[PDB]
Amino acid sequence: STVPRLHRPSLQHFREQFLVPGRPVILKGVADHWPCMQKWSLEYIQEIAGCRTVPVEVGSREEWSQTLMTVNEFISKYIVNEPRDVGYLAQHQLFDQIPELKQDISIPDYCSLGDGEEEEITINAWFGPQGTISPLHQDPQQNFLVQVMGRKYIRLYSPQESGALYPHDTHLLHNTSQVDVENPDLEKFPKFAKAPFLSCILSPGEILFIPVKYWHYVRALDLSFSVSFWWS
Ligand SMILES: COc1ccc(CNc2cnc(C(=O)O)cc2C(=O)O)cc1
Ligand SMILES: [Mn+2]
Repeated sequence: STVPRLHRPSLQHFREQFLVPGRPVILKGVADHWPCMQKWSLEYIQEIAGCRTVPVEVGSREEWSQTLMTVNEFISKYIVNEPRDVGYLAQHQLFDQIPELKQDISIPDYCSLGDGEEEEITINAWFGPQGTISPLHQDPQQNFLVQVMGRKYIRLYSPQESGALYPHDTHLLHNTSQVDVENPDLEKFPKFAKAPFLSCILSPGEILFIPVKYWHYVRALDLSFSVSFWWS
């Protein structure tokens, strides 16, 4: 079934029906008027950030590596010029690096329902072409994933389903599923087929609440820019 969409729910409604129980929801009417929604084109990003160095993941989390290049180089090589490989400006605190871009976003008011300090909220950029794919994984904090450019297909599995997701057994990867969500090996991972899940296509202006430790899988359907807020 699908992730519910709610227009600007009250803090109490979000707290009681989603945050405390740990249920995903898409928040509408919250980020849809942030300046990033109209301002962030490739041209604007090049103007404000083009000369800055960013980490770039090449390949798939299959070979995989991490390199460094300017935002201009990343756009030229992995977005516009028939890219030879998938490259992803992933999980980077771009707004600490470039404060002028921080003016174009806000911290969702709902974060103030957490027990942590606003100063400790981690804001990550996720800027990449169509076709970037995460592994199915879980994170140790709450998350508001804000979609700015393009759309993402997202699949969500409750932590109650962890047994059917076959986490890696190394300590380093125990938060990551061994399963390819969209083409699972059911001969090796048979419990995966009957694990229930939620899914959605997250579109610009929408915020997906990913509860702490909820398993999530993310595939970009277009040229995409998302901003995640990791909070507690
Ligand atoms: C090289 O390819 C990848 C591909 C995907 C990834 C990780 N994917 C995500 C994880 N987490 C969040 C989140 O907000 O917690 C968002 C995304 C996302 O892609 O939007 C890393 C490298
Ligand atoms: Mn994540």
